[PDB]
Amino acid sequence: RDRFMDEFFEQVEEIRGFIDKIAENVEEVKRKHSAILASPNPDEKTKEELEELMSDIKKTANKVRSKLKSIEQSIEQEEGLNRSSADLRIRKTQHSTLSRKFVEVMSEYNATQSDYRERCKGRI
Repeated sequence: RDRFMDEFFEQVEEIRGFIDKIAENVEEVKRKHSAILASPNPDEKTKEELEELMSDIKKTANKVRSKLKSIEQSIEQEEGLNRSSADLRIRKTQHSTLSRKFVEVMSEYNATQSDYRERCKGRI
């Protein structure tokens, strides 16, 4: 039927949710960074929580990267047919859109980490 595509859109919403979870973790990382920097004697528990957040981000990102690569490989396999279709184009659009959102969140995270490392170094 249209099982392949209806299942594809469900996979799109899954990836979107993951990207949104990364975004949410990135904001919490920013909060922990501030708390650690504003504290006269930082709490080890807080540092541990920051570590788990970073770990969670890295893990969810690999899931996103992996699912997006899979979608792209599928698109290219289809293109090896030297032919196009409405579904192929729909999939190509969702892949570039999800990719854009993913790149934006990871870029924000990398900038947040670089900034924190700079402040920790410039410190004590």
